Amino acid sequence: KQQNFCVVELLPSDPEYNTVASKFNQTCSHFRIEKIERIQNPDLWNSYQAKKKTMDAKNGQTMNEKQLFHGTDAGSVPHVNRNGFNRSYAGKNAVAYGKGTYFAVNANYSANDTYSRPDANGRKHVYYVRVLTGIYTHGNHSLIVPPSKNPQNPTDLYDTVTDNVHHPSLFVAFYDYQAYPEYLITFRK
Ligand SMILES: Cc1ccc2c(=O)[nH]c(CSc3ncccn3)nc2c1C
Repeated sequence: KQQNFCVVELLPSDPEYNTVASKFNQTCSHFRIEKIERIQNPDLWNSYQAKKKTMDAKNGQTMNEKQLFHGTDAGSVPHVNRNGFNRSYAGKNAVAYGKGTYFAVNANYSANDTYSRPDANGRKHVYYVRVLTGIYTHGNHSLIVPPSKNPQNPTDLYDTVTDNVHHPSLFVAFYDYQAYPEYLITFRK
C-alpha cells in the first residue's frame, strides 16, 4: 500500500481548530499559530485503527490512546505525512528511555528549537499525534523494544515506556502504526 496523502487547512472558525489551539496554548500561549492542517492518509489511518482494535481487545478498562506533541524540522514533514514515525524516521532517538520515537505530554517540550528547528522563513513545526500508549512502564537507554511485563512470559510486553509512570511527561513508541500524525501546527516566535 502506497500510503498516499492529502493536506487540508483548518479554518479558525472550525471547532477542531479551537480544540487543537487550546491544547497547544496551555504551555505555548507566548508563540503565534500561523496555521493548523489535518493530515489525511487512508492507508496509515487503517493500519493505526487495526493496531488500536488489537490493543482494546486485551487491555481491559485502559484508555489506550493519548493525544501528544512531536516537534520536527520542515524537511521531515513530507516523510511523516506519508510513513508516520517508522524505522526510517530521522527523529528516532536513542536517548535516556530507549531507541524509538519520543512524544511529549506538553507542547513546550516539543517547541524547543532542537526538536522544532525554525526553517528559512522562521516557521516551526509541531504535530498533535494520536498515540497508542496502552500499558506502560519506566524506560531505560538499552531498549529497542518495550520490556516484558512478566519474567515467566517474555512474549507479552508493555505497549510503550515513559520517564515517570505516575506523573508522565514523555512517551517512547517502538513500532510502526503505533502513532497517527493527525494535525500539523505551523507557528513562530
Ligand atoms: C525527549 C524528546 C521530546 C520531544 C521530542 C520531539 O518532539 N522531537 C524529537 C526529534 S524530532 C527530529 N529529530 C531529528 C530530526 C528531525 N526531527 N525528539 C524529542 C525528544 C528526544
